[PDB]
Amino acid sequence: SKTITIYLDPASLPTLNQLMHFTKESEDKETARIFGFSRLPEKITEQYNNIHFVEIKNNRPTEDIFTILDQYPEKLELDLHLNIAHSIQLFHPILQYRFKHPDRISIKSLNLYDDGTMEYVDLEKEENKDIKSAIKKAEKQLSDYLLTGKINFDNPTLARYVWQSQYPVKYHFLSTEYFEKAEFLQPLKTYLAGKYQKMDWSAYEKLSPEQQTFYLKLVGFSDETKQLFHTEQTKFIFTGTTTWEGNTDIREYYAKQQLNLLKHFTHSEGDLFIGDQYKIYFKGHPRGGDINDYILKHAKDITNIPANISFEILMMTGLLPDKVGGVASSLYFSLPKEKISHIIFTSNKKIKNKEDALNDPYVRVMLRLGMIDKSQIIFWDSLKQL
Repeated sequence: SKTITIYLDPASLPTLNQLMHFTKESEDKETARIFGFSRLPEKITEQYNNIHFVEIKNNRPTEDIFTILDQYPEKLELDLHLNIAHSIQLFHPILQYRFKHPDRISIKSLNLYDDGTMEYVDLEKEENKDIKSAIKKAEKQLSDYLLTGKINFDNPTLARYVWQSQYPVKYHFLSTEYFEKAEFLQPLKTYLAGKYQKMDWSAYEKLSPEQQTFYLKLVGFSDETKQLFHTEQTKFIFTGTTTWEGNTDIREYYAKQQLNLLKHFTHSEGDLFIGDQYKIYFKGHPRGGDINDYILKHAKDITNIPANISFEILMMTGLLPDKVGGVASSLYFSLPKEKISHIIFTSNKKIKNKEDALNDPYVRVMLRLGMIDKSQIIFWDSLKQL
């Protein structure tokens, strides 16, 4: 028996958690790892004698994974690490490989991690259905999947949660409170009991100094960059965006409005003044380009955070700021209640006003769980020019 640790994610949040798990396990240079990510440092990988990379394509590992495993001719135990929402597809080629060598390969255990809000939005869609029987149904259908390869599930979204019926499993959730307080999911909470933890932004503080550097290197968090967060000053971060349906294609208009929005937080005459307590940071959109240049250019005593550092990374390094606010985005679902200030919704095809904003799926759930109240949702129109 050789154990093979296999990490798979097409998004980014699983990937960060799986990398943390690698970091925890990093003393171990011998065990074999397969990294299937959509988004790793040579000074690190060269330390490991059995390390492989595989492309992800249509939320699965490509058949290259067969070639990689083909290299290990012993009996194998596979430790899998999966994106929860895409778990069934990510699992499939592994299952396909097991069928090819049924005596020699087994699945030792799963770790499953939230893509993001997607899971919650998807579960929110099942509020009317009978959860208790759908779980018994998925269990059956899942057993058929592991025997046959056939993917037929009456409730695909619930199917993602019944893996304990087949394997030792460990879930990592963005919001445990959702399962705990959503009434319709009673039978599921109970069924999952004991097998799930909240995504820890506390694991990075638990690491040794040597492992902390190791993790920072892994995720691309430069030392220079880390510096900007080295100050006992409390910190507020403004969440940028690109454009929206503001009645023009001129990118500098959008930039000028976000500069206006930002001032509503930073300037004392603004409606959302946060106070002189906080050091100001800008976390513009990755796709932002000249919008971001334009805002960085015109805003004063503001520290920029680059595209490579995302909110996810900040949280995994225990570097959440004391407040967050600005343009609305699904990242707000991840923030603790007490870190949120005010959220601004720009007009797009779904959302033309505040009533629509309060109807967005991830928003309903945050309101229902008291992560925010309605005073904190603001429609971009209501704010005046300064």
